[PDB]
Amino acid sequence: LMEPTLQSILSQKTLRWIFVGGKGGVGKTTTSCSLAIQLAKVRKSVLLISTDPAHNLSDAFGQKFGKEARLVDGYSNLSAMEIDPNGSIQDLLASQDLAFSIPGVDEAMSFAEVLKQVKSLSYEVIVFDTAPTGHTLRFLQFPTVLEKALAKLSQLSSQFSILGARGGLPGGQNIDELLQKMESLRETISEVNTQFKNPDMTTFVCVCIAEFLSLYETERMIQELTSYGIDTHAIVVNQLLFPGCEQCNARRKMQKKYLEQIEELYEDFNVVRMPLLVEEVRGKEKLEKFSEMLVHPYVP
Amino acid sequence: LMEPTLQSILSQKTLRWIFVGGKGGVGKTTTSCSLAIQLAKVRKSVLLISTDPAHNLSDAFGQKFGKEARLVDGYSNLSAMEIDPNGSIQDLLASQDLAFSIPGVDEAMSFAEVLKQVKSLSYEVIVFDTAPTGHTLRFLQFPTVLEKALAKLSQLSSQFSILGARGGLPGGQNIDELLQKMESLRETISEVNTQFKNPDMTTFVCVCIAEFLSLYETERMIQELTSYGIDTHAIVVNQLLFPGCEQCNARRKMQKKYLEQIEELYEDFNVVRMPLLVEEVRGKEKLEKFSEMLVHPYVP
Ligand SMILES: Nc1ncnc2c1ncn2[C@@H]1O[C@H](COP(=O)(O)OP(=O)(O)O)[C@@H](O)[C@H]1O
Ligand SMILES: Nc1ncnc2c1ncn2[C@@H]1O[C@H](COP(=O)(O)OP(=O)(O)O)[C@@H](O)[C@H]1O
Repeated sequence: LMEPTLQSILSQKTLRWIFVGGKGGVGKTTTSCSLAIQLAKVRKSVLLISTDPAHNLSDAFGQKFGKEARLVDGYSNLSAMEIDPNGSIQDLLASQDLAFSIPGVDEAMSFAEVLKQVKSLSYEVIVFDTAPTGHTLRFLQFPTVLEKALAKLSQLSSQFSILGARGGLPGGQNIDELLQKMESLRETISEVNTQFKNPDMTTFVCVCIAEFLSLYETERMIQELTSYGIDTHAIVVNQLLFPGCEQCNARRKMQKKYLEQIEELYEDFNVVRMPLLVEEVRGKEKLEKFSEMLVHPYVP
Repeated sequence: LMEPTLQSILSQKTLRWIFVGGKGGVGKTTTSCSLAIQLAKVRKSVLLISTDPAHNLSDAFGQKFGKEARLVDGYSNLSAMEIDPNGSIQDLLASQDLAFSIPGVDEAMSFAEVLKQVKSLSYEVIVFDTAPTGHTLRFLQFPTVLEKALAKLSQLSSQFSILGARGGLPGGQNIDELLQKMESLRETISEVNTQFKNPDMTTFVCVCIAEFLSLYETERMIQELTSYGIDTHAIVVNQLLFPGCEQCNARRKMQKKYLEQIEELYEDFNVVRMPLLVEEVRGKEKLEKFSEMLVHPYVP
């Protein structure tokens, strides 16, 4: 058996990267925070980075976060930052909606620079608030993007005096000097990428509603994940109804059906069940109470 | 303003093609049948054709339908058929998931033949039960597919004796004989296609749940429809909850949010509201009862 709990994850002290993803307002952001909070109780320090363009990480903790890692107010070991994509005009010029799917060299480089920073901070574990868009796993092309750049750059190093200062490239670029930045970012990117592909160090937590369109987008994201080689073994099924009002009962009979499907398809998964709450899960005190149900199965 | 009723549509006696689309088990099939049943009351005769691979058109009426138009059991002017796609091995050989998105010449031709049949029957109006897949509007490529064929076919017809029957093509294809079937299938496809692009003659009715993923997939499918120039001005919002049980009330508060969004975006639309019923809408009597609500807004 595999209990309906994220306990197996919280207990892993070798985990360094924990992704949280889910498409279409199923409560991905709420789960990212809840998982982070519950991790602060067990790990030395927890960094919460967000690739999400809505930056709901703020509206959630009701506190403004930037590209600088700040401390989540009610905590001492929990910190959060919001990463900016930083795609360039060049990035764009270099490229139905899969037309903007491949990252540019400038965007990939910027992310590598942020991972560099993050490593310096020496945060114990990192909860990765993924983007609930079409490009959830876009950052997984950064290794191949930088390698292709490092290659086209080295192939150019072979194209190289009396002329002195006037004898350099027009535009001022220093090839052997960029070949360093590029090699250094590529190495940083590759370290983290092979960490991602290590089940002992990196796992992916799916969030979903018990509707069709969500259950679908979920199996579709787990396929993509399994292809890239990123471990996933936990599904959080959010906004569930639990047992004098008839029509509300019918809506629950349907949940039971979708819920049986999930329990069948993902037998090998922890399937965590969260109840729809009556108020928004916004406060820190509310996020706490909500987070408890990630480790202690809810009961009426 | 625009009342929450499909009444405006049932009143258009110039309508010949009425599409029903909706992705993800939101009650598309049920709407297609309901809309036809309501149409049979006002129009001389109604044909219900289905591109939906699931052929839920049977499970809905509890009656087996084929590629031959049969009469729906409890009716006298309502008939249903289920179109088979008929993609060939060639078709496949000639080609993410947008890899099988362009139809083959053999599939396009087959559908043209069916449209040909259907025009012979002289049904007053047709309800078009679309496929709730990623290929909902796939048939709209048939004109361009057949035109490219008729072209490549005509070009070979300029590159073609004392050889007698030995002077034929190998394969036995008769070019001038095919240039006819192809011209005739193109002409049937074009007729029907320029009808689709006529608001007086063709409109598209969308079906959806009040969830995000569906409200999204809906604005997405309307965009594509508008691009192809196919008229759309009605949304059916299915499975809604209506006003001692607290947690169900919360689930309704969320619907209210989604429903307000819909009323705002689709101000120019008829936004029909359907309740979640306690039993499946399967029987003919149950479909009738459901279909009445497409023209008489539901109240507690
Ligand atoms: N189990 C739940 N019960 C009640 N409200 C919830 C629940 N999960 C999420 N919410 C609320 O619904 C919205 C979900 O937003 P969020 O958690 O950010 O999902 P996403 O980040 O995917 O949009 C937020 O207002 C959140 O407070
Ligand atoms: N408003 C409703 N109330 C209760 N049950 C419904 C309603 N709409 C659809 N259903 C049932 O839910 C399922 C919807 O299936 P269907 O109508 O075929 O949608 P789709 O064709 O998109 O799958 C069917 O069992 C149908 O009987």
